[PDB]
Amino acid sequence: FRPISVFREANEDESGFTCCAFSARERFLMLGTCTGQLKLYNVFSGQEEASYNCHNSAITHLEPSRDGSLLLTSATWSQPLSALWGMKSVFDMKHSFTEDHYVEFSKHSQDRVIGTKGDIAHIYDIQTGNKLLTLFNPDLANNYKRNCATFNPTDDLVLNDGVLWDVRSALAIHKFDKFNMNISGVFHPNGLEVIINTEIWDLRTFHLLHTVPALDQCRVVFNHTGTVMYGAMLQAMKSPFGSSFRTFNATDYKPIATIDVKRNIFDLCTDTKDCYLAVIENQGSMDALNMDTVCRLYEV
Ligand SMILES: N=C1C[C@H](c2cccc(Oc3ccc(Cl)cc3)c2)CN1
Repeated sequence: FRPISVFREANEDESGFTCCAFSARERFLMLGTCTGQLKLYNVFSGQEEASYNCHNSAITHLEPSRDGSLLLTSATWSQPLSALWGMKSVFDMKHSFTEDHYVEFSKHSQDRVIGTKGDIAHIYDIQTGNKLLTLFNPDLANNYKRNCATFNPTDDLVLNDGVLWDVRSALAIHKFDKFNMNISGVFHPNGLEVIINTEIWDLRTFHLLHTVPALDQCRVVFNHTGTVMYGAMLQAMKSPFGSSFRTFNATDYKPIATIDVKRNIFDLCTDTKDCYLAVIENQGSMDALNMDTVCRLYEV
């Protein structure tokens, strides 16, 4: 993990990057800010190339589409709280998700959006913007404080609130027991395993495969080949993670490394060639008047 590049936000006393994802264009990183702006930066030069105001509150998440034509955003207290933006020719808003606090694309074919409102998942058609399904069973809920509904790699399962749903039947097939208060779970890209905080479960048998204590309270990201798993722990805007990330072998969940960057972490993401890890790091403490974040680029 060699440092390659570092930059702060242009024309800012105090630097406000909150989250990042690589653009479909090679050398260019998208970043959200605490004033609800989307910015496009040269990740090597640190030159700000473009700026749009998407929301009148801080960006909490973004995800570009694989084909570079679409972008999802989520903000903090703005209405609408999340939105879908078009990026071909002019930048403009296509649809808005009035109360969804988090949104993701479908993974296999990026024709659908899945949004989260508290305990409840919503699915949307991208063309029409219509709500196709609501996935919510109050007898099966876990009430995860940081619930984030997500499609599996083939788009036919959904994890919401520790419940596995079958998208075609709108049927709850399994509720995983609650073993923490905050983390709801992601799908392994291999389509066989789901990862919920420190537990790894099998999708065909529901047997526990692994305990990984160092994942506690971590947000999980995979590299694009699905051979490496990165973990950023949430904190005991304000700083969403503490100051270290762990890397694990994705097939056997053995630790490769614990990197301590000595700064609280806001976000991290991989490029599509698994060449680079981009990390948002706060130089200030939680008690500073203002945020002071930088984006560091590391070679992996
Ligand atoms: N109203 C408009 C829309 C248009 C415009 C202005 C600035 C920037 C831009 O592209 C961006 C911005 C942010 C990201 Cl992350 C990616 C691309 C488009 C010209 N005028």
